[PDB]
Amino acid sequence: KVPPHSIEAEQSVLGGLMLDNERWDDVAERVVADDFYTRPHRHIFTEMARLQESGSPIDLITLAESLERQGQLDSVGGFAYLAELSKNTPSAANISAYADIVRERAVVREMISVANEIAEAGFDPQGRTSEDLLDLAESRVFKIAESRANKDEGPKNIADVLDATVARIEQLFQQPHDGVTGVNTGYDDLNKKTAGLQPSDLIIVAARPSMGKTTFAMNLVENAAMLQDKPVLIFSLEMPSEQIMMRSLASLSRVDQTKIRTGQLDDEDWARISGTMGILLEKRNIYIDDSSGLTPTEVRSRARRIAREHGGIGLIMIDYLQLMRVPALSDNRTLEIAEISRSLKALAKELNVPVVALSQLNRSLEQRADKRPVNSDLRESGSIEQDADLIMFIYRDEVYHENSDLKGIAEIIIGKQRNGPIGTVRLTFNGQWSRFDNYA
Amino acid sequence: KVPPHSIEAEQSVLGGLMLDNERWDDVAERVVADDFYTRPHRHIFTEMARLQESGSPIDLITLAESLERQGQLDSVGGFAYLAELSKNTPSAANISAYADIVRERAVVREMISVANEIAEAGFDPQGRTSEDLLDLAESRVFKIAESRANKDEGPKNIADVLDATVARIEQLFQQPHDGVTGVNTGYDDLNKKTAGLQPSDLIIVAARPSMGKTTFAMNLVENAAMLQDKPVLIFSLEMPSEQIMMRSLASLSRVDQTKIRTGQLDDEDWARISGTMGILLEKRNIYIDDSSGLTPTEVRSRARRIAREHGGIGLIMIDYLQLMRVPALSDNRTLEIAEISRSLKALAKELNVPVVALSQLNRSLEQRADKRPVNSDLRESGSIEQDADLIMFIYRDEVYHENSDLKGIAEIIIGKQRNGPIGTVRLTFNGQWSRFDNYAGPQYDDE
Amino acid sequence: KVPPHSIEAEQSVLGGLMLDNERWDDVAERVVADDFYTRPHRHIFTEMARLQESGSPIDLITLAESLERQGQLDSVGGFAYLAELSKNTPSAANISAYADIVRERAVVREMISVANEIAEAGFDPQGRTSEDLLDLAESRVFKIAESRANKDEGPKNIADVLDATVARIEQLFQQPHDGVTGVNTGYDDLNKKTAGLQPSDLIIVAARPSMGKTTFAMNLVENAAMLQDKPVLIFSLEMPSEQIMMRSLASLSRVDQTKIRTGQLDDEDWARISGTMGILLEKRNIYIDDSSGLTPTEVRSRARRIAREHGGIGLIMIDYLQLMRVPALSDNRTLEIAEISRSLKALAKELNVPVVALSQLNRSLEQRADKRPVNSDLRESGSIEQDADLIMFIYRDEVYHENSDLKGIAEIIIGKQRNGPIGTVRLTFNGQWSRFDNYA
Amino acid sequence: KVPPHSIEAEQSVLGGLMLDNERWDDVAERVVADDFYTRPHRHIFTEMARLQESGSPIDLITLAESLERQGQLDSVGGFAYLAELSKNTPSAANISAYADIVRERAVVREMISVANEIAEAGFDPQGRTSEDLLDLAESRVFKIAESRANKDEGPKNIADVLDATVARIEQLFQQPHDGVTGVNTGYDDLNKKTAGLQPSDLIIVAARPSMGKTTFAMNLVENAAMLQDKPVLIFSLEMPSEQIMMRSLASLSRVDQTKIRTGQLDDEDWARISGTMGILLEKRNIYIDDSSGLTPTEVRSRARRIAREHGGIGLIMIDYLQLMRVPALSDNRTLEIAEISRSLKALAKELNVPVVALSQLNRSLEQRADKRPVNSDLRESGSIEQDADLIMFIYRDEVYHENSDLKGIAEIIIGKQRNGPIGTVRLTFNGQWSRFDNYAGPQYDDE
DNA sequence: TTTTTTTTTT
Ligand SMILES: Nc1ncnc2c1ncn2[C@@H]1O[C@H](COP(=O)(O)OP(=O)(O)NP(=O)(O)O)[C@@H](O)[C@H]1O
Ligand SMILES: Nc1ncnc2c1ncn2[C@@H]1O[C@H](COP(=O)(O)OP(=O)(O)NP(=O)(O)O)[C@@H](O)[C@H]1O
Ligand SMILES: [Mg+2]
Ligand SMILES: [Mg+2]
Repeated sequence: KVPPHSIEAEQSVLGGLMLDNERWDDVAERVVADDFYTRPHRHIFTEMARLQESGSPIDLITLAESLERQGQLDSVGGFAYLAELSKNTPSAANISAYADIVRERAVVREMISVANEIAEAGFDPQGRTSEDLLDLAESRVFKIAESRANKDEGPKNIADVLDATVARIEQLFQQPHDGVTGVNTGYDDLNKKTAGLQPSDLIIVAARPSMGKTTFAMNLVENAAMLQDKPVLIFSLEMPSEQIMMRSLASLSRVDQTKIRTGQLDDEDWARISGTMGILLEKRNIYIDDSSGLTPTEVRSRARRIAREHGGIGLIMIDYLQLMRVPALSDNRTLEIAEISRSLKALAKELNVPVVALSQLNRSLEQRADKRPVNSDLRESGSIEQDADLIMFIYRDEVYHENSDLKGIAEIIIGKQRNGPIGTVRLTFNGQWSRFDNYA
Repeated sequence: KVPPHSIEAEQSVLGGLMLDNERWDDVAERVVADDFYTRPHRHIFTEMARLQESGSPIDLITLAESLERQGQLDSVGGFAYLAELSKNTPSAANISAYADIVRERAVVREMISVANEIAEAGFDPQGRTSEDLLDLAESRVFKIAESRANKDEGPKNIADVLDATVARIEQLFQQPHDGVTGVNTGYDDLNKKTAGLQPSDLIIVAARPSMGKTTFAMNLVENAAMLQDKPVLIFSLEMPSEQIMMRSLASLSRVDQTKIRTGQLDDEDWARISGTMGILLEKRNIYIDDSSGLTPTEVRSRARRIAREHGGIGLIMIDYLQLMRVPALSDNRTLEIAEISRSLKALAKELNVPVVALSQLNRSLEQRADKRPVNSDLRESGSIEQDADLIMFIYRDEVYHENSDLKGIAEIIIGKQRNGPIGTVRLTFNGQWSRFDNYAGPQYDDE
Repeated sequence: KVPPHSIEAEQSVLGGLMLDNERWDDVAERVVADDFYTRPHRHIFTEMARLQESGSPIDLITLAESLERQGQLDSVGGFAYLAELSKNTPSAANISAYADIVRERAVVREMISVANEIAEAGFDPQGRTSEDLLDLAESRVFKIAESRANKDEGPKNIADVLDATVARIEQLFQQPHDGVTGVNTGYDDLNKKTAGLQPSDLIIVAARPSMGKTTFAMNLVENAAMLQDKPVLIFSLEMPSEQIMMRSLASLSRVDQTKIRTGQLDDEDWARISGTMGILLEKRNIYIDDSSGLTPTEVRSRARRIAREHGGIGLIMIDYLQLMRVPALSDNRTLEIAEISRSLKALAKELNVPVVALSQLNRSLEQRADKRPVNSDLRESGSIEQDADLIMFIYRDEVYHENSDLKGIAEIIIGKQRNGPIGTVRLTFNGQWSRFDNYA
Repeated sequence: KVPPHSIEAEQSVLGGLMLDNERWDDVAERVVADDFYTRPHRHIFTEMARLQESGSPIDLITLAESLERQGQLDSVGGFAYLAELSKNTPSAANISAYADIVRERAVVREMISVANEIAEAGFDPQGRTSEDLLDLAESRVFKIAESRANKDEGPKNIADVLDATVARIEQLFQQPHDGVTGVNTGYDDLNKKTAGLQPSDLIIVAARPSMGKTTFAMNLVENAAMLQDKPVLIFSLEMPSEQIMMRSLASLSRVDQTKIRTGQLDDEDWARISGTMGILLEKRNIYIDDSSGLTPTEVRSRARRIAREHGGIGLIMIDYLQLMRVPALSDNRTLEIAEISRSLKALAKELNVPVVALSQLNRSLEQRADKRPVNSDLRESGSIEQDADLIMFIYRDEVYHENSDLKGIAEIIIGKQRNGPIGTVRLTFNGQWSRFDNYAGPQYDDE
């Protein structure tokens, strides 16, 4: 089959570049040398780009001279071909439209070539599984989507930013929320400082092991799921889904987790758990993935799948950042952490969803006399601090000091809040129920 | 070209369904009639599904009669073809694998057809823009992804987790395990907090040298072996198997370890040891691999081999983690510890067996005024605290303080317990027999 | 000529694997894919290994499907060939013997190929010397012998452990060895505790070179040689043959080493040296072969070479164990010393020789406040604290402390001892003649 | 194929034996009749051996008569063939090399025949197991190695090493004659441990920049030149010969080098320098080559040239090895350093002269709290430690620490000494004259 | 070789 191309549009673009050099910027922004169908056209555009990068004006004589210097004058068709191309183009008024048509043709041919590669891989598995071929096809499709999504980037005037800002301000003012700007946390004090879980925010609640960090994250997930209808997504890499469900049942029904774990439960608590399960089946918005060692690309694919199937995602829960595995940057832990944080922040900005990702800390907290967590106390910190916008720290003096009077009191200390002042929220922790409640 | 198909696997599936009707459910869950390459095979599977939904058993005569009544007997090839299909298939033991093969072939053919459609759309835009074709291709790829490893495998859901949780809770309530849901530790106090050795748990018993850490681990192994029939696996990397067995005989027969080490044993203790050996040969559930510096891959291979041979593994014993060596991450000890911990937790989740991994402590324990071991006092903890769920620390103030009143009292402090609160279980240690027993003295409070 | 192969045995093995999957472990232990003569059989066994490692049962249909997915179904002969192979094999009862025959054929073909390579090297020297050709031939034959190895590990049954333990108990109790059990060490305290130089043992003394450790090993060699005529071997990496000989003469003759080195002409020392060398000639088992810069695999090869020469090794003296520095592990010496110790223990079990090494510690022995050889004084601790079966540490406080607390009671502290009580073994040392005596 | 042989070398050997009978001993020691490829050559060598053992001189006529009496004259080719063999050989000066070539050819032919036998045994096991064939191959290769056992050998056995022991005792009886066994260093303490500069020794004196390494090397050169008459050779690659001469004049005349460099010198020090120059012109045993970037081949050629012209070389000075450049191994510095060290060691063994080869250090020394240099601290270490025998390191704590009490005290620490115990030689450094002298202060007992 | 920045531990 003949590949879809428009050689006449390429000739018009090249002739307009020969005539006009001010509209060269539009052509350079729109298309590249690879977008031209014929290889001589690619060479011509490459020579034009090299001349314009040097600051030389784009004319027939200098272009032919440069092609002869590189020996490419004879390969492209000769100087007579260049003169014919210069003659053919009347004007460059619609050269942007011609470049758009050329880019359309190039994208279509790229899609056709990728489809041919997919068909070849299908006919020749070469020992690959179906999942590998599916992942390769999805990767190629996303590569084409990224290649087409390149015209969005561009420096815009302050007027457009002002119009978007005043439109958003009018939208916010016309929509009554009573302090609930983001997803409702279920805690009154948290809904005053943070004013809800804002979308496209990296929520970092890092704490020590056996501090109720997973428990508090689960409580936040439960409160959000009860206070919203948008489906949530849980990635419990470390904790099994069975333990997560047991903790959820203990927290929501206010029943001791020990009796649930042993299974020694009375029929009244059984009925309470049954009612909680009925409420959950009424919601059916929770999807817990217990797989561990997942790259952020897989997490992004799963999030896109759930958002496409279920109409967006209310919340994305991550077990903690120190359990995520990237084969590419597995050599250095800090580089891996930075890449994971960057990918998760890009995903959160992409789908406009608050992502609750926990983390661990460092031993220096125990080294300090005061065991209040700081930014440097975070395990492999820095890029975590930079990429995230809402970082909190769980503090429990009851754990450190047996004589502490803060027993039951958990201090969620906001390590970082870009929009708004940071603080410390006191809550009531029930170890038996594993329930975090508003402290009176 | 020729579409990728496996007619032989389809014939094997059809013959196995004609022979075996109990494995129909796996075939129905895995594949449908559309997964069959040939249209007669689609007809055959459709008729099989129709007969099975009616409750009719799947045999040759009833299927032939049903195809004759619908007139599809000649469409599928005839009764002789069906008889040939029934004859060719030897057994239906691997019919699940054949169904997986058919599903793979159908998925690849679907992918090829979708690629052909996308190429046709590319060559013929039909007025659609690039964005329209891209969205169509994305929709087709998403449909294929929804037709392969979709929620039928259950990657992430709520209702399935609820059903599994309520089934487990009902099973635990009906089971008269009486507190000990996991593998029995042989210690009543330990069976109250930890509720026995739960499967897929990384058990960390950390102690200073000469604290009877390996002694207590072997006591737990002996208690589990006497309280279960599932075979255990011991990796005595640090100590030789001779010393381990001598300590085991001293603990079980309650004979002085020094006398055994000198060999000067009377005939009464000799008869007690012989009876213990007879009990062990009755069990024969203990396999000790005293190879040192083992990679976790070798340990995983040995565990899979033993589980295949002896029908699972009850317990996995590891003799202190810093002896285990990973040549890939031998450059940095913390990376080695993290890799070992991750691989051991993956193995514990894989085979559903409680892994008892011992560990050492830090020198900061001597530096602090209170010598009770904490999580940070672990010898290069790192991911040890994160991956494990049953971290414990042996405390012997008798060793630290000569004037301590806790002589024989060894305090096992639970550093981390994910499910349940933490505490301190005191036990009676007998250094002569090297025996840890339940403390029957005054019940001190876990402060 | 036709290479020696048994295709029928290969067909029987493949058909038995198709019939029986339980005996797959025996075939995997016995042979590999390379042992199959024909390349299609190699591909078939490779596909079988890939299927069984995935957990899939090995049958005809799945194997054919996997070969078709990899495209190797047409290469091996087609599905009909596989069906014929499955049909031909009656049973898998004797598949172990068939696999042994296949392994024998593969080893014989390997030997034939190696002989052809040696003949080619002989015909075309390519500038190599005859010594190079001989070393290459020895290396090739050693590689064949190493490839002719078998299973070395495995979780032992409880019955075997019980038998070994009761044998050890009977050895400790019944046997009236009265101190010495193996080769006599010479030191009375070492005679009691270490029970002599036990064959197939790893005795590593960790101290400073030319600081009493070298003469300690020399006295060990002398005492071993005075009570047996078994050929002992010298592998001193510290001092040459002449200097070691001078040290040995000074130690045995009780003559000041200043007179041994700097010639003080007298007939009393000459008569003592004459008597010493007469006793040495009476023993007639000291074969000098000291060198520098080797690996314990080379030491094992030389042990086999000496066993070919004479047969039986009484003692190997490894002076300056830190002179085998591998540049890859020269910085962190702990792992290198651990690997060397493990290979030396393997060599000791191989030829039944009490392998004794002289590990070098750090300068902190004279610098740290803890003058005794503790983990700070040990070379990055690690392999000096553990691994080695007999890690003796020479606390010679004479060198460490100017006003020594140990003069004639210098402590041979044993960190780990398989047979004998650990502790500080105080021994007398004569600095004048470089002679280590035995303190009561 | 054709077996590898050199008939021409055999003919040269036979002709040289026919001409020269004094070199028969070397031929008998090296080769036998079996090393001759042709059977007539074997017969000829057998007759030659029989005649020489009988005491008969080896000439053409007597050998022809001896072959005629045994009837082997016709078997070897006749008298004309023997006359041709006697005619063809010009001289027997290189008959030892010809015998070595013949022995090499015989060894290769024996190896080929053994390989043929082993391949024949491999193709036809004749009931032998794989272990039997392996042991047979090992025995055959060991027999080939045993054919040259007296040639390829290392340390000797008990009786031979005892004879070497008593011989060395008799030799070291003569050792207390001067104390210095090699070239006198001029330093009493250095002449105790090292016993002077031993010939065929690679002396690596490595230090930090501006540590007096070149200064101390020049002091050693001056001491050797004043204590010997054999000519020395200096390769001042780093510094020009002008600075070298200024340092030499400052050291020998004990005048400040700063005043010499500025030229502001009094007439008394001028007369001292003139007397020193008169002493040097009396000696005239110093030859400096200040060219930089020189290959070891050029250095070896110049050394052989000087040894031929001036009757050997007393000392070879190299101004630090990393300045030496090899165009072939310029891609990798470590390979270049190893090649340079190997070539210099080969040259030192060739001419039997101690070579003064300086070296630089690494920056890991300043990283360490104790700045005492070690063997691994050497710049591009490894092969340097292997090839050299007299490695020393200069330590000056006065440079590192301003409050150090070792001002003027420079410690030469021996890192490697194959023949002798290593130690720390303290010296007194005079920066003004740049003079290294024996440390006359209180001796420090090295802890 | 060089050169940065993170954890852990002694
Ligand atoms: N039945 C119970 N009674 C009392 N306390 C309990 C009970 N069950 C759980 N807990 C407590 O709940 C907390 C669980 O904390 P958790 O969030 O699991 O730690 P974590 O930080 O998430 N683990 P990790 O993220 O891997 O470091 C601990 O403080 C337990 O003591
Ligand atoms: N007139 C002087 N007065 C005092 N000190 C001096 C004088 N002249 C030289 N020095 C010292 O002498 C030393 C010169 O040593 P020198 O041997 O040239 O260094 P180097 O080892 O060759 N450098 P490098 O080759 O990079 O290792 C330095 O410590 C100078 O400070
Ligand atoms: Mg958690
Ligand atoms: Mg210099």
